[PDB]
Amino acid sequence: TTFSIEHDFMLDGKPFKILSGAIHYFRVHPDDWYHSLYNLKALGFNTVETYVPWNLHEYREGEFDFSGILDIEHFLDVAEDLGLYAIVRPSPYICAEWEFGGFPAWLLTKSMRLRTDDPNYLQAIDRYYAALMPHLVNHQVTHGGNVLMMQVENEYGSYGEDHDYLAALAKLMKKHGVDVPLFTSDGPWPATLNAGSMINDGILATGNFGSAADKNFDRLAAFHQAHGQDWPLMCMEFWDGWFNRWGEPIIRRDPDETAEDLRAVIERGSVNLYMFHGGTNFGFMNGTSARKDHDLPQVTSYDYDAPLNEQGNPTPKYFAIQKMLHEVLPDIQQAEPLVKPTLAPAEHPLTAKVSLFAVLDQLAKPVAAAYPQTQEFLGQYTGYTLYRAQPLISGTDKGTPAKLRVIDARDRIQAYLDQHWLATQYQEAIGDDILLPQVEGHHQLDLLVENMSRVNYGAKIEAITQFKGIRTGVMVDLHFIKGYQQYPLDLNQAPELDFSKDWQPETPAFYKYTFDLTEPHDTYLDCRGFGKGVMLVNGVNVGRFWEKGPTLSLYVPAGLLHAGQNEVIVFETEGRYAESLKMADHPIFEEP
Amino acid sequence: TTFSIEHDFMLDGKPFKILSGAIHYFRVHPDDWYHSLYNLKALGFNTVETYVPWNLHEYREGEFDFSGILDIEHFLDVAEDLGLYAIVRPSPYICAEWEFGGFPAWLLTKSMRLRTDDPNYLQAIDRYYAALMPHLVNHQVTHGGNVLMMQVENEYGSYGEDHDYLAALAKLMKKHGVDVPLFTSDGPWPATLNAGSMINDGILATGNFGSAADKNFDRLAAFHQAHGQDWPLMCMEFWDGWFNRWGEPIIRRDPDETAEDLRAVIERGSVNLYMFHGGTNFGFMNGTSARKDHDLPQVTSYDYDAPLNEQGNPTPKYFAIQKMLHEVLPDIQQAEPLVKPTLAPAEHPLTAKVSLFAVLDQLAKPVAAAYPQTQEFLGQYTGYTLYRAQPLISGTDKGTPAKLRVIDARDRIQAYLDQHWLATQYQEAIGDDILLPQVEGHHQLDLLVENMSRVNYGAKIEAITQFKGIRTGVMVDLHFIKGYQQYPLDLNQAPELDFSKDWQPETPAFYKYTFDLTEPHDTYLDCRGFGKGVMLVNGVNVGRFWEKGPTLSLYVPAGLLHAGQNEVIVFETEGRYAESLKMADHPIFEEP
Repeated sequence: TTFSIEHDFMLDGKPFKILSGAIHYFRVHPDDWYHSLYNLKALGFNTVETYVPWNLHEYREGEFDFSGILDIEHFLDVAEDLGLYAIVRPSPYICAEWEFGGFPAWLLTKSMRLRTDDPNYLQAIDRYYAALMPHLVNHQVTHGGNVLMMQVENEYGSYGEDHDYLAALAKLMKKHGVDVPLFTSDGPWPATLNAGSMINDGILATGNFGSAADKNFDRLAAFHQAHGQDWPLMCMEFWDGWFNRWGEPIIRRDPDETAEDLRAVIERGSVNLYMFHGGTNFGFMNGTSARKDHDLPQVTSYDYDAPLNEQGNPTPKYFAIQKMLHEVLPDIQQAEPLVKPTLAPAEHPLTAKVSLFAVLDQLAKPVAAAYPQTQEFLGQYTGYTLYRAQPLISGTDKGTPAKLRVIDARDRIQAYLDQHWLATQYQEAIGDDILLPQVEGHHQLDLLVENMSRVNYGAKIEAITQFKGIRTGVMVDLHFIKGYQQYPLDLNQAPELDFSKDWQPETPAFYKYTFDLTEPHDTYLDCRGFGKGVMLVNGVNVGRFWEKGPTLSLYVPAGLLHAGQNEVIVFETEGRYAESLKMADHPIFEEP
Repeated sequence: TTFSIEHDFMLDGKPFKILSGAIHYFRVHPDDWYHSLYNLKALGFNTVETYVPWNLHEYREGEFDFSGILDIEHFLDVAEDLGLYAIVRPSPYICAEWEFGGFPAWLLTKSMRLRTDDPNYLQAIDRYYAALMPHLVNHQVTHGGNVLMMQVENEYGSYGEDHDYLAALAKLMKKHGVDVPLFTSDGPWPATLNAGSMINDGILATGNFGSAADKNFDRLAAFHQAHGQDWPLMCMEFWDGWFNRWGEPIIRRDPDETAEDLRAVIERGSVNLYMFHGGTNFGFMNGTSARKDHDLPQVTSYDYDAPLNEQGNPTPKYFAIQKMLHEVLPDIQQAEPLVKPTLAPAEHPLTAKVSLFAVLDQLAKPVAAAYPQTQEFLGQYTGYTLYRAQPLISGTDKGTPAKLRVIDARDRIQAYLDQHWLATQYQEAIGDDILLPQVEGHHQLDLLVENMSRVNYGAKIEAITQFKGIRTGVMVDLHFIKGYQQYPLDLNQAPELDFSKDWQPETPAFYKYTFDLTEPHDTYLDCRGFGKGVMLVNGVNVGRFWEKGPTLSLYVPAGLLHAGQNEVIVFETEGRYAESLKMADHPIFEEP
């Protein structure tokens, strides 16, 4: 296969229209890759597109992983065998409604200005690319594979205008053997395109939008023409749905209107559906939005109201788009989409339960320090961090109870004295006075701090709030306390816990539901009756839950289950839990 | 003279009651030191007390100054010659309602945790003490001088409980030859005393309070006794007035009640009046209070409703205290206090005026950078910093005006495009959208940023907001801009400015009032008719003004004036100025 960019995309010397769909391999169990890709082919599309998440492939510095759900080579193979081409977007920053926009948390511990011409930043990318690009180079069409082109950065005109950065990053990609055509994507209007594109370097600029295709392509064309380029018009992200956030209602886009809006793109050029199949933000990898200085975390589900639902099954939107495509491009071969079944509903009794405080040393090796550090400096890049102190409590000026204040912490703190709950503070409320029990002497202060994920877009990508944990300290009366034990909790140790140890009410705890399955199928965990936390299925954290809503369940793919004895462990922080774990055949929702 | 601490203070073998008054040499023109000290002796007091401000003595790292108003040796000499003893408090942190509580701003550029057992912190103190302590050592009573005692830290129980820090600091003081008795001062209640005192090291703990002397001395005594110490009770700060902040009304404490409250201290032990004579926060050296995350800057005047007013003249409170002391201790010799005159009122016409933008290169050598730094990294530790960029302005998504946002800046920003005012944002408002003119191409963006002073007490001493200037960047539309010229303005160059250059309305500008005086006297500059800024008298910045109030004038001592041709230069940022500078014989006030 040959691929180059002229007036049209030229594939094997012939004008080509790219019909792409976004599937993030890292958001879908590898057992279901074939399924989703097949359904992309069945729609009538010729290409699949995916980001590459730096913060999963190099979760810890120097510890690379390209196995299982991170095996991008196998992903691209399955696509090729189904006769799909591919677009890869291996930017250090991917946005993607994803923890820190894809940046590894350990970058925060370095002296480094992200998304700029910073030598330490570019070097770290160089070292990342040394591990990644061997898994991509030979998948290029130039090496007999199916990868047509690769993106430089991601919507950089929506963050900066450092052109030396873009040029340096492109050079890095080429140095690691990327010889396929390169491109940028941006909002299709002058300010973003001027700042974000590499048009003066002869590199194709594309546009991201979800409507008004004529308006947007007109501006994109105008930009091309102003730089004397004769290029194809491609919507590199056609937002055919939207993401959801905790406490905000679900956003639903009419299937047929979506098709109509997509029609106008296809008439005038190429397109990539964002998303085609969205899948799931497993573990702690959800992203976070920011309005001014206020953060708004995104939910576990990345359904995205996409053509395929979270599970991977076809929606009315899929069929409306399939119908529309056959009207506009009748020669494209189509097929019926595959549909996966769901487990029959069931309820499983509580097997055992144990409090966090009882099993602390199975979860983490404590780091002693005079004063506290954020989790990144403890070598923890996601999840929960417990800070323990033994503060002296003593009489106050006015005789009233001594005030506890947490100074400079994110995102959510729970405070305990002698393992009894005092207060819960979220974001801006952190720093408000917490009245201590009127007691005497030294007492055990516990602060469980949750990282609810780092902002993935906009001004706050490098905000001081991107550091998670306690940054400054904790005050009793008028003084900062000294002497902490810092527990970076690894909840992936949850299956090794000794549940025969004690449980206490109104306390973070683990709850085990052990149960037998005759045959594994896709299913939904009902999270109603639990307060807040995460759930692990056979040792794998499938994501967060919160009574706040609107999502009140967790998708669990069949691949995480097996015939025989299965195990779900719930980590729950509010003290609200269910006597039986219910599994349902549909996703549960509530109005927030 | 001999001095030691037993049940009483022992001076020359005999029980001694310390009657001290706080006079900050650095807040009073050296010509008026004799005056203020004389009035302290005339009150019937035997001792004077002063802080030592690290951030004036070592304003820039390695540049020590002990001359003029910073000549502590001459200060202590004048006191001795008047037959006063002295207490010096040479802590790195002095609080004192003073810029950064006395810490040099360049400490922020170092890797260092303030007021803790940090080796880099202690080292920097060691180096400071190498320069300072030679100016103190020989003034000790042990070397024939008049200094009785010296404080370790300042109200450390109102910040931390790191005892290794206190012990290390005491050791530093002794290493530099401090052999006089040491003490700590704190709020007189267990929590502060437990955290802050050095009682277990045999070092006297004292208490700070402004009322309820029996309640407070009872707690202080109880603390002493609990550690098996038999010690004198001393109020190391008797708050006999209070400080003021911009936008808050003046606080006035009844003269006679003050005397009564002070009586109860003197009956039971020793005392130091805070303040006896408060004087003036010259230049930019005012302090700042914090409530949670919200900063509240203190005013230029440090009148403090003290026995001596800002000028140094005796108030009803002085006389009430003098009377009270003669009742309780009739043998103490007293005298009539000295009273200084004031200039007769006058008005001086505007001589010349010039805009800041016209004289930028006389004020500062610009530092070029791709991205902005806070003033500390530019070598500027107080005052105003102008950031200049040349951002490309171009069409937006919706066609509406492009939004300007300042990301992470403190304390107050003024934005201009092509030297025309756009917006002014204070503290929390910084980051709100500023609508740019609907224009095209590159344009000059100017951001004048004011440091209104770093927090001097409490949780925020090491807050990220203690960095002044632009920390993160400036956004146009969705992108951070690249390319700044950074001007660290030195307003002390104001007399060298070429005023024949152009002036423009609604623009930061300098306004010169040149005028003749037959004989110099103390006076007040009337700041009504000016918006906000500072005033320099014969090249010396006498402090800030603001129409906000309640203080609407600036005290000017006679020592800053001379017979012949004098010069006042106003730097004013809002665009509101007076055609004539009025000088009044009393301080002007307005209701905020």
